[PDB]
Amino acid sequence: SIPKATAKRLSLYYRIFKRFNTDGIEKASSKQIADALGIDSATVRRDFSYFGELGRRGFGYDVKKLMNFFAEILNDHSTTNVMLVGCGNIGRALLHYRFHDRNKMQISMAFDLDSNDLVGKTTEDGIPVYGISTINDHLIDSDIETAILTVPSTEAQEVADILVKAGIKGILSFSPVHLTLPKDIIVQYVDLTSELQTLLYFMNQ
Amino acid sequence: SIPKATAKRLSLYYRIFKRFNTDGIEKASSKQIADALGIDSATVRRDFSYFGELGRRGFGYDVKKLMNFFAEILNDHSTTNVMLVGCGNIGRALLHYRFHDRNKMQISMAFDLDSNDLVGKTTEDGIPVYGISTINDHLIDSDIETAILTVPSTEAQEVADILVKAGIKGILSFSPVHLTLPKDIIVQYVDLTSELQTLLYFMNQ
DNA sequence: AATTGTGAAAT
DNA sequence: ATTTCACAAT
DNA sequence: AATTGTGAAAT
DNA sequence: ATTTCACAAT
Ligand SMILES: NC(=O)c1ccc[n+]([C@@H]2O[C@H](COP(=O)([O-])OP(=O)(O)OC[C@H]3O[C@@H](n4cnc5c(N)ncnc54)[C@H](O)[C@@H]3O)[C@@H](O)[C@H]2O)c1
Ligand SMILES: NC(=O)c1ccc[n+]([C@@H]2O[C@H](COP(=O)([O-])OP(=O)(O)OC[C@H]3O[C@@H](n4cnc5c(N)ncnc54)[C@H](O)[C@@H]3O)[C@@H](O)[C@H]2O)c1
Ligand SMILES: [Mg+2]
Ligand SMILES: [Mg+2]
Repeated sequence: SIPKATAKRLSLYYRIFKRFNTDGIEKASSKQIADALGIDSATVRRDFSYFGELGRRGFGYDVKKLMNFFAEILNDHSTTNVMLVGCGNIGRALLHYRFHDRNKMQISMAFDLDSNDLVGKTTEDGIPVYGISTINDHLIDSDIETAILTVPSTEAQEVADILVKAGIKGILSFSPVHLTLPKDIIVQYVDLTSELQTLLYFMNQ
Repeated sequence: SIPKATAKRLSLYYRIFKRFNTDGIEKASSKQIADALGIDSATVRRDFSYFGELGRRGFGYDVKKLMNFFAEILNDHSTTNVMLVGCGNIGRALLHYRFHDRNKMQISMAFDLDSNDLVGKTTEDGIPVYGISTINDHLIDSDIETAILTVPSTEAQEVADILVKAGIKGILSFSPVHLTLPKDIIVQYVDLTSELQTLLYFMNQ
């Protein structure tokens, strides 16, 4: 919430309260939440307590009340449109994933080089693909200010600048390259090679 | 190294020293490394100092000496064979990524349901795909004890147990589901929806 | 009413 | 900065 | 030889 | 537990 460590769990808590809600479970204790998340229960309680007093003593937490509270925190009572740039290996994995079946996000358009064979067409799921040179045109009346960036590493900086210039305010980047961009622009990195190589480091200790 | 925070950066440092080495840069200061990584230089120095005294005062760090030192720490003077289970959206993104062009890892085989149409064939890059029921057979003389797990969430636990039973010691899992497995088995999670939704949380604060 | 919310300690 | 302990409050 | 390695403080 | 300060050592 305030604390970065807690803010990184919010999405994990929301999923769990949703899963309980689907499974017909109406109450959950912080021990049950801790165990489904693989963390300690004291962190769940300290996490929730930044948002006020959400449980009751001796009972636990009302699953629906918490599912809905977290949806509000996560802005999941409104729809967020995202774009994806770079329709290549990971690009396409994401494009075909129905984010919107579980949360109120969706990739509503994608971009690639103007010469890509997918430009001018749609995804099997109806997501239109356009040339990167037209980004300014399509960004009008999309409500998009968030980009998924899945272009080659050597092009990440150059394409990040195009996105920012064109109005993008937040980037999830799969390139392992620190983007130099103004500090108001939020950048979250996913680094798959580093994740795999770090797994191997832990296995060898 | 000892400290978890530092161990999670090792892979990031290795890449940077490799990149410098490719770019013909022979020396690097902790400020230059900090700036390419987007962190503070005091953490770079404190990070490196867990491994001893790797630089020299007034100079910085010898890029080749550090590239090679990190390759040793990361076990990158030997080849690690990985398997991938679940040849679906993210599965395939990974299968087509040449991990071995940059590090000494490779996905040397994959698995899917026995009825999948890819079973019995190879990847465009020569990676053979087999039925999950044959996992014990193929795990013989592969040197594989690491799995990438990219099956649906509802099947993650059931397939994680098959992998462990069959000899797998480390799992990188893309399912957002805490796997319950013995504590000697190292599990690293990647959670793409939570990463995207957390980006959006940061953008709205 | 069996489990929360939170100071204080530990890391 | 973050986790975990530990217990009076309900 | 301009920058490291590290106690001490801050978080 | 982790980061960042800040400075004597080279
Ligand atoms: N695929 C993986 O599993 C994997 C693994 C580790 C890291 N990564 C990283 O993720 C990034 C992308 O990976 P990938 O394998 O999907 O790469 P890819 O080459 O398969 O996809 C890149 C896409 O971006 C497009 N592109 C290039 N320049 C562009 C531009 N100026 N504007 C718009 N689009 C442009 C390309 O045409 C291509 O479709 C890389 O930084 C890579 O290092 C991917
Ligand atoms: N694709 C994405 O961008 C994305 C985004 C967010 C989360 N995820 C998560 O990653 C996981 C996989 O995603 P996906 O979209 O690639 O799913 P997918 O359904 O596209 O792929 C799953 C694959 O696993 C195979 N499979 C099923 N049971 C199996 C078994 N018992 N043994 C071996 N293989 C089996 C399926 O045949 C299929 O090929 C899910 O947990 C999903 O929530 C993916
Ligand atoms: Mg990489
Ligand atoms: Mg998910």
